[PDB]
Amino acid sequence: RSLIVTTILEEPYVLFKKSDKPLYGNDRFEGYCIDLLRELSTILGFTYEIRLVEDGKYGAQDDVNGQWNGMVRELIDHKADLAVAPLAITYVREEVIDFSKPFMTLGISILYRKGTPIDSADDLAKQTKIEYGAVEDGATMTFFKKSKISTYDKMWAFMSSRRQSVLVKSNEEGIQRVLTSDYAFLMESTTIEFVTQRNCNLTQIGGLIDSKGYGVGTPMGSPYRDKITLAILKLQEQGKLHMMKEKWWRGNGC
Ligand SMILES: N[C@@H](CCC(=O)O)C(=O)O
Repeated sequence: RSLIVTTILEEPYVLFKKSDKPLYGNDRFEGYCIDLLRELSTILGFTYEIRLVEDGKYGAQDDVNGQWNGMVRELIDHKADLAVAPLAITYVREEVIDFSKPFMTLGISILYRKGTPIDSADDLAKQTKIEYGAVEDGATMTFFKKSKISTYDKMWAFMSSRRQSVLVKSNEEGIQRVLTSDYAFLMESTTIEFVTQRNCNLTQIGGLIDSKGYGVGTPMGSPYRDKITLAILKLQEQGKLHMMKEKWWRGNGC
């Protein structure tokens, strides 16, 4: 019962602790997902070693060879026993990996600047002066890539024509793109809440375009999946997931 847990750096889910003296092993990290992993470990009774996903991606399937990358691929390859991260539960992913029930719910929305006349995805879709995109090889990118809704297909045609420019490596790169250029970022609503509380000139535009949840990923057939679902439901009912979110979102900014 010693497990390897894969994750990815993403504020406020997983971040390096700030320390004068270097820290080692799991002690290096903090954040909402680290707190969740600690609780799961206590409830389920396993120890673990946190590994950061080597390719730095959440996970998407290659058009050409059907192969996955990112944390999803780490689970398929058995490089990790669990992925404890803001990993979106999606039908395409469910075909190759298992997820616990969700520990947080959210949807794709738009991060942009306040006071503009952009009010929705439809407003972005119909123009080209304001660029827009998403994190490369993550769920939001895959949503647009596969959607048959005209508005979202129109946005994918745009994003996919300027991929090198608008599809970014991380939420951090997308936030900087928003701050340094005329760009709207398609990102998950939980993360937008965090970002806008720290940059008062930024805001969510429109509502949630879809609805999904984050769950702990496991290789298909893992005995840990059902046990982790049970632990999450218990944490949820006890109010612990709500406290954890307040602790890291610090709804104090702005
Ligand atoms: N949480 C997303 C990554 C960020 C995004 O796609 O907006 C994922 O699981 O793929």
